[PDB]
Amino acid sequence: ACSNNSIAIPTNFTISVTTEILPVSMTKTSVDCTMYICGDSTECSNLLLQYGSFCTQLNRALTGIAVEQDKNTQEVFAQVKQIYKTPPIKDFGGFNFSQILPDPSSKRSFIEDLLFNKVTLFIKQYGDCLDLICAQKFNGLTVLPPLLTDEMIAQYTSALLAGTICSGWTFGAGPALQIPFPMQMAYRFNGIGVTQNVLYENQKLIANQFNSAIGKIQDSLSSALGKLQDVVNQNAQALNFLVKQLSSNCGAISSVLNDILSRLDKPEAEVQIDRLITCRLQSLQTYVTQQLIRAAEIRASANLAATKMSECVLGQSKRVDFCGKGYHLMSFPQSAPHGVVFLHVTYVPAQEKNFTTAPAICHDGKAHFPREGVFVSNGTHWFVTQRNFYEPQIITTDNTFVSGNCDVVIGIVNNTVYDPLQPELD
Amino acid sequence: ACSNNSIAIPTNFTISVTTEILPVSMTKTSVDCTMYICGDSTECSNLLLQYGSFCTQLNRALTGIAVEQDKNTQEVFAQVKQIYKTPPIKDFGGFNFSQILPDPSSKRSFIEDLLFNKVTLFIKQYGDCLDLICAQKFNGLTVLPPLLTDEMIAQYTSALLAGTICSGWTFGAGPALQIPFPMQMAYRFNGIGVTQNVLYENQKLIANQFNSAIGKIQDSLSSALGKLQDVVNQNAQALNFLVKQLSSNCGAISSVLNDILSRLDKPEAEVQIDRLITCRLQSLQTYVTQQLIRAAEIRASANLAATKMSECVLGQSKRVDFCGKGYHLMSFPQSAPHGVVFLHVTYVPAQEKNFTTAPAICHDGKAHFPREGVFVSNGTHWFVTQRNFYEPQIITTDNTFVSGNCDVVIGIVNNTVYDPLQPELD
Amino acid sequence: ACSNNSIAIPTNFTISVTTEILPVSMTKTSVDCTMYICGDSTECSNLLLQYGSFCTQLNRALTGIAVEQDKNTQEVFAQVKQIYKTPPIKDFGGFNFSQILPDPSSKRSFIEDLLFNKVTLFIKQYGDCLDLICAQKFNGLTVLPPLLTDEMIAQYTSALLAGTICSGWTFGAGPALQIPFPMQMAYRFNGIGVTQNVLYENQKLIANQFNSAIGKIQDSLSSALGKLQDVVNQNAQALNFLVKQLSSNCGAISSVLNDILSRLDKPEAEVQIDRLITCRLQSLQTYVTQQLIRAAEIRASANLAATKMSECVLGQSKRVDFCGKGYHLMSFPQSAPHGVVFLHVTYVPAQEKNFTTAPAICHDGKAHFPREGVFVSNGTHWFVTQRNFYEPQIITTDNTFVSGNCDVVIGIVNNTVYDPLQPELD
Ligand SMILES: *[C@@H]1O[C@H](CO)[C@@H](O[C@@H]2O[C@H](CO)[C@@H](O)[C@H](O)[C@H]2NC(C)=O)[C@H](O)[C@H]1NC(C)=O
Ligand SMILES: *[C@@H]1O[C@H](CO)[C@@H](O[C@@H]2O[C@H](CO)[C@@H](O)[C@H](O)[C@H]2NC(C)=O)[C@H](O)[C@H]1NC(C)=O
Ligand SMILES: *[C@@H]1O[C@H](CO)[C@@H](O[C@@H]2O[C@H](CO)[C@@H](O)[C@H](O)[C@H]2NC(C)=O)[C@H](O)[C@H]1NC(C)=O
Ligand SMILES: *[C@@H]1O[C@H](CO)[C@@H](O[C@@H]2O[C@H](CO)[C@@H](O)[C@H](O)[C@H]2NC(C)=O)[C@H](O)[C@H]1NC(C)=O
Ligand SMILES: *[C@@H]1O[C@H](CO)[C@@H](O[C@@H]2O[C@H](CO)[C@@H](O)[C@H](O)[C@H]2NC(C)=O)[C@H](O)[C@H]1NC(C)=O
Ligand SMILES: *[C@@H]1O[C@H](CO)[C@@H](O[C@@H]2O[C@H](CO)[C@@H](O)[C@H](O)[C@H]2NC(C)=O)[C@H](O)[C@H]1NC(C)=O
Ligand SMILES: *[C@@H]1O[C@H](CO)[C@@H](O[C@@H]2O[C@H](CO)[C@@H](O)[C@H](O)[C@H]2NC(C)=O)[C@H](O)[C@H]1NC(C)=O
Ligand SMILES: *[C@@H]1O[C@H](CO)[C@@H](O[C@@H]2O[C@H](CO)[C@@H](O)[C@H](O)[C@H]2NC(C)=O)[C@H](O)[C@H]1NC(C)=O
Ligand SMILES: *[C@@H]1O[C@H](CO)[C@@H](O[C@@H]2O[C@H](CO)[C@@H](O)[C@H](O)[C@H]2NC(C)=O)[C@H](O)[C@H]1NC(C)=O
Ligand SMILES: *[C@@H]1O[C@H](CO)[C@@H](O)[C@H](O)[C@H]1NC(C)=O
Ligand SMILES: *[C@@H]1O[C@H](CO)[C@@H](O)[C@H](O)[C@H]1NC(C)=O
Ligand SMILES: *[C@@H]1O[C@H](CO)[C@@H](O)[C@H](O)[C@H]1NC(C)=O
Ligand SMILES: *[C@@H]1O[C@H](CO)[C@@H](O)[C@H](O)[C@H]1NC(C)=O
Ligand SMILES: *[C@@H]1O[C@H](CO)[C@@H](O)[C@H](O)[C@H]1NC(C)=O
Ligand SMILES: *[C@@H]1O[C@H](CO)[C@@H](O)[C@H](O)[C@H]1NC(C)=O
Ligand SMILES: *[C@@H]1O[C@H](CO)[C@@H](O)[C@H](O)[C@H]1NC(C)=O
Ligand SMILES: *[C@@H]1O[C@H](CO)[C@@H](O)[C@H](O)[C@H]1NC(C)=O
Ligand SMILES: *[C@@H]1O[C@H](CO)[C@@H](O)[C@H](O)[C@H]1NC(C)=O
Repeated sequence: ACSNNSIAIPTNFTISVTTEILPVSMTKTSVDCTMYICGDSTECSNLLLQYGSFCTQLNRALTGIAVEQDKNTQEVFAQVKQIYKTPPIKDFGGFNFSQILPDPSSKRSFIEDLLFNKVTLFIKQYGDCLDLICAQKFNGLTVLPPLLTDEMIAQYTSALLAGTICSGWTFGAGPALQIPFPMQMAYRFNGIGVTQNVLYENQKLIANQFNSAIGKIQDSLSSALGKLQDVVNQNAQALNFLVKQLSSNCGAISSVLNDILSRLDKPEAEVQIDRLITCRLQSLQTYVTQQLIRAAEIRASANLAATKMSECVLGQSKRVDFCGKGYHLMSFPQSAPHGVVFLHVTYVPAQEKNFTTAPAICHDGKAHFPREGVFVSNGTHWFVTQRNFYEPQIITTDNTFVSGNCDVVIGIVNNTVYDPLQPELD
Repeated sequence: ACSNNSIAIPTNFTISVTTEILPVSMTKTSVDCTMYICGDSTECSNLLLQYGSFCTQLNRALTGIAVEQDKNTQEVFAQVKQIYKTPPIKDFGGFNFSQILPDPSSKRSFIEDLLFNKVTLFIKQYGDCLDLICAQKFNGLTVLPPLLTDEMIAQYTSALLAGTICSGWTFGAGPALQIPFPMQMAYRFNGIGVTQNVLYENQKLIANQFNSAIGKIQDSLSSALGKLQDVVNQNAQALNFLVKQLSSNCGAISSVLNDILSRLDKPEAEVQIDRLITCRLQSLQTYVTQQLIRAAEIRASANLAATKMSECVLGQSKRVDFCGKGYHLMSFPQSAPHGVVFLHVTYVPAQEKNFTTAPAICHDGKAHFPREGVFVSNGTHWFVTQRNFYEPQIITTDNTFVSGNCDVVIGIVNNTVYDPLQPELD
Repeated sequence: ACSNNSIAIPTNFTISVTTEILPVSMTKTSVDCTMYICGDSTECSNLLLQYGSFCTQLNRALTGIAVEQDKNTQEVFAQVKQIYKTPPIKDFGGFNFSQILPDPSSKRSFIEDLLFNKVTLFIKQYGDCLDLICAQKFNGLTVLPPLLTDEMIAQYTSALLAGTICSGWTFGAGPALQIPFPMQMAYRFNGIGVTQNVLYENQKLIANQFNSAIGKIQDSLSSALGKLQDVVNQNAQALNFLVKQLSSNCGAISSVLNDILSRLDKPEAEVQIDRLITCRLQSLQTYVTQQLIRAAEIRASANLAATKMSECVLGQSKRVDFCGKGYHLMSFPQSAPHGVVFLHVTYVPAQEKNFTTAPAICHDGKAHFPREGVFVSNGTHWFVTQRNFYEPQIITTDNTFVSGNCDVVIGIVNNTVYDPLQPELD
């Protein structure tokens, strides 16, 4: 519902913390085309060669993906090359960050430990065999390690957190310039159209709301990571497909191959083998094609995650719903299995009241407009106040400016404007 | 052309409304792999099985697309879960929205009705047969319904429009805070560097320009939707491909299959059938691969559409050419066949004049800089004015600030600065 | 390191120019499916036909890519349809642009000439044969020209540069409004939270830092374009794959085809040919699939490049690290082989000092907060100054506002606030 002469203004607010989860990378894997199709079989390999460079081209396609996975990770996390550490003082004006910062007693935060025990991991079996020996045991299917291990990533997130708390966003665009945390917040409030005194006067309340919100995150995650689990599940499916297809005949007398090389005459075996090669090759092509498309989807997500790091963590965003719902104040990154988790801190208006309003005020024949905020009435008196928080002030010449006259504006009301000068000169 | 001592400033402006069309989704379809390849043929099915899980993997790929289509739609439209309705008063200060709001006498707006009669729709034939019976008649090719029907989508767009008009952007980031429409506009003007008095003084003109612009949209659309039609046409092609390939022999004696099962001996038929299976299977793979790539393109468009909803409709954008050409004021969404249409309202400078300018003014040995706007000369007198609209004001101590001295600045000119105090004390 | 009572403020700054390179398009190519598979062979063509419309569908897929390549180019470059030229005066207040502007004595800039001699170019051989004759010589593989030639692109970049220098960003959102360059910069400084006097007082230094930075770009590029070279290299690989596969037997007696048509009996040749057709067809499908995926990657890059043009060149960005590291002032586009190069001009804080700070000042029982900037102490006196550049000013009633009282704020310090009125009345 709405009207043409009344406005609603929040008289209170709350602080909310929301969680956004993005995938960044996937397990780096590859397939040895020849070993997969022709498992330690000289005759098969000789028959595979006549088909040209199919295996070379497919090996290249998969290699490109494996490399991309490291590129994605470093672009998201390794944005700041200087490593920063937090002080032992732990005095941020009542703001308790003990749940997001690394625990000295792996050096990860409490929240990160929760995340790393929610994602559930062929790959297990490969890890157990541990590399040529494994490659043979798993029919050409191998698993590659990342360049950046979990510990290295944790160090990057730690540096970002230490930076954000100590020097705000300045370290993300130049030298790290230390500032008291309570002050850092004041400017984040200004950035959302709220004056500084609101923070300083309500600092205790704000710190309490913030600390409570963080505790809620723990309960929310404990009782969420489907987006990251789904990536793992899809990859498990793709690998299971390749393994199962090795048991298919596709018109052959046997998927074994060795039962074709033996028993059958040379040329007879060759026909049956060429058949198996064709079927296994197209099975591999199907796998590769889907991996390329899926990889592209992840790349797009990694690019978004990198963007959010720059705009949500290393600065303050003015883009609606980009860094969480409500008005963006700040963000804190956390590491996660093959991904990144953002904790977005936002300002949300709470309890509003209805006031009578007017576009402009007529004083001495001239129309006065507010420099900022709106004109409102409590039923007997008119006040000027900021839009995002009810804080009524006397309407004075230092709160308004003059333009045109009282005969032009439609929604013009008669009132007085206080002049903070003459009354103390007379 | 340009110079080093002169500036051009707009003395008038116009309001423009532009239309941007994005695809969000495509018809949800799927293919029953076995039915397509082996149409009610026991012998064929038995020969298909030996090829492994190809059909399972392909069915999964297509299913994933069909699901994604609903995900895309709800992300774009279902951003606000609270449904809002407009009042019967229809008083928005002279702004006529009767062409964008739903018509009580399907509950769609006039403009939406135009859009829904411009897109032209295998699919027609399927709709006519209406589900197993149809699946058999169409050789395994089926069509699935959306979770959100056109009526439900219209309700979401209606809620967004009611919200935008009544509470501006506040409902997109918290509680809906009612405000007079004319005032809402004032703040949208501030957001583009234009003062409030410009709107209130020219409210009648602005409303007329706006209303005229909307009427032009009707003529533009009536006399546009190629982006949405192209998506339909591409999908029609892909389905036609699958159907036509069922008439190909690919070396077989016949594409009929039944003419192979009969006449030929058991093993003879089996060879001819295995051939048909291979050709039909690779034809299906070709279709699926292209559908996956095309689907990715749509997803990317849906993500952009969702972003625009949040940044153009539920707020005011500061990104150049993101929400139309010119300075962004506001946007209004409209529904469309498998897509979304945005009407972008922008401010455009009209008629500029040339003025002589100067970086700073020297008064009593000190250099005065403008707090905002520029210093300009009309040939005899110097004035200070805002950049996006010519509105010359007297240069006073309340319009400028002092820094350094007259011997530092290169483009320094001699003039007087009026002090709005002493003249009324003496 | 950080503390709860001290702040660091830059006392100097530098100007940096960084280079960002994006791909926009790739060489437009296509393959004549029939000619590739059946090179001037009637018998082969007749055997190809029985396989249905595979070639038609593949030809369409490749055609779609070739068309997209022109769409990508025009979206990035042809954003402004009006062509602008620079004056012969070349007076921009000490800013030397002679290295980015076109050289009258191809009409390209010095920097562009460097870029166009760094990218290294099957395609060479095709250019040498120069169209049916070539298509036959190269087995159905052809090369298509762009709609926009290098000269036309250079004209678009020239217009953008002339526009940016003469009318700033206004031409990107309406009529081109001339402004002195030195003034244009002043507003770009305001956009990053720095006052105007900083530019005008240090204009000479700033121009020198800028001019030096540009010279560094020449040395950087001369001593970089791997992103663009990689695109070329990948395409060369894809084409080499197709050519090499024409020498594969895939079980055939010969890849020659003519040695199959001859020697062998009609039905014997037909079997061997059907085999070759199947292998060549799947080789072509592999090529096409990878081209579609790669093309999508380029499209995404072109979309980003187009976005940067609008937000970095035709305006000033507030997005962190979107238009280079540091605080964005402006950008200048340069053309490049199948891509675009952006020179990003950014402001970077240099040498900071430590000061003692305080949230608010207590005067006569009331708490005074800064209208802008921070309160700092040099050890004996308190001052108020802007955050991004140390410039200490006397704390006065015109620099602060009053809210609440001295008993509410925690970090409250006792000091005096100067009233710029009474002292000259008494
Ligand atoms: C910051 O928050 C943590 C977590 O709630 C607080 O740690 C708890 O402190 C209580 C009181 O001593 C103990 O009983 C709990 O066992 C502690 N929990 C954990 C996980 O250690 C910490 O005291 C808070 N610090 C401040 C300054 O508020
Ligand atoms: C603004 O809302 C907050 C709640 O977020 C109010 O603070 C609560 O006040 C009640 C008493 O009415 C206490 O029991 C709660 O413990 C307080 N919560 C917190 C986090 O301190 C606050 O009083 C409200 N202020 C106004 C002006 O309404
Ligand atoms: C509107 O606000 C004014 C100012 O606060 C209210 O007037 C004051 O009311 C208090 C009692 O709560 C008196 O002690 C003050 O002396 C009054 N000041 C003046 C100038 O009259 C006024 O009552 C409020 N109106 C409504 C409807 O709440
Ligand atoms: C808002 O715009 C609509 C559409 O132009 C106006 O409706 C027309 O009003 C005239 C005058 O009565 C009729 O002759 C037309 O037939 C109406 N057109 C339609 C489609 O209904 C409407 O009157 C305008 N309302 C206001 C307040 O301006
Ligand atoms: C600004 O431009 C508008 C046009 O958009 C002018 O308004 C028109 O004025 C003519 C008379 O010269 C009328 O016949 C038209 O009907 C008016 N159009 C509208 C929509 O009202 C306006 O006068 C110009 N103002 C200035 C100062 O130049
Ligand atoms: C520049 O603007 C000034 C102020 O409007 C013009 O001076 C006024 O001109 C009007 C006639 O149109 C006189 O009635 C006023 O008394 C003049 N005021 C003053 C202070 O002289 C001035 O003529 C304009 N200059 C040009 C070239 O247009
Ligand atoms: C702008 O920069 C160019 C490039 O450095 C300057 O051109 C050089 O000028 C010197 C001095 O006359 C010559 O010795 C060099 O050979 C010139 N280099 C080139 C490439 O032409 C130009 O003089 C500068 N102009 C201004 C106003 O600073
Ligand atoms: C700010 O930094 C600049 C360097 O970017 C200083 O300018 C240099 O000053 C030295 C003398 O100390 C000269 O030899 C250099 O040639 C100057 N460089 C340039 C480009 O002019 C500047 O003096 C510093 N200003 C302050 C206040 O520290
Ligand atoms: C803090 O700044 C003040 C103001 O500049 C310094 O006081 C001045 O010092 C100069 C000598 O450099 C004297 O000539 C002025 O007369 C002093 N002014 C006043 C009001 O005392 C002060 O010394 C600086 N403090 C520190 C630690 O540098
Ligand atoms: C404001 O007025 C609207 C419309 O009557 C009403 O629905 C809403 O509850 C009112 N809010 C308050 C705080 O009175
Ligand atoms: C507000 O709307 C009412 C009709 O409900 C009308 O009578 C009144 O004049 C309008 N007020 C203004 C300032 O337009
Ligand atoms: C405002 O006061 C003037 C007299 O100075 C009077 O003529 C006018 O009608 C009044 N307007 C209103 C809304 O009371
Ligand atoms: C402003 O000056 C330029 C350059 O001479 C000229 O092209 C333009 O038409 C002039 N505009 C006006 C309104 O005089
Ligand atoms: C403007 O350019 C002219 C040359 O055309 C020059 O003589 C004049 O001094 C310049 N003015 C300023 C303020 O630089
Ligand atoms: C400005 O006035 C001063 C005298 O106060 C004079 O010395 C100076 O040359 C004048 N500057 C100009 C541009 O007229
Ligand atoms: C500021 O203080 C920090 C912490 O002691 C120190 O590391 C830094 O070097 C100091 N900077 C200056 C300019 O004194
Ligand atoms: C700053 O921190 C110190 C502890 O290191 C503390 O004693 C002091 O009171 C704090 N100052 C303020 C304003 O909080
Ligand atoms: C500020 O001055 C008041 C007296 O007006 C005194 O009571 C208070 O303690 C002083 N505060 C500080 C920090 O010196």
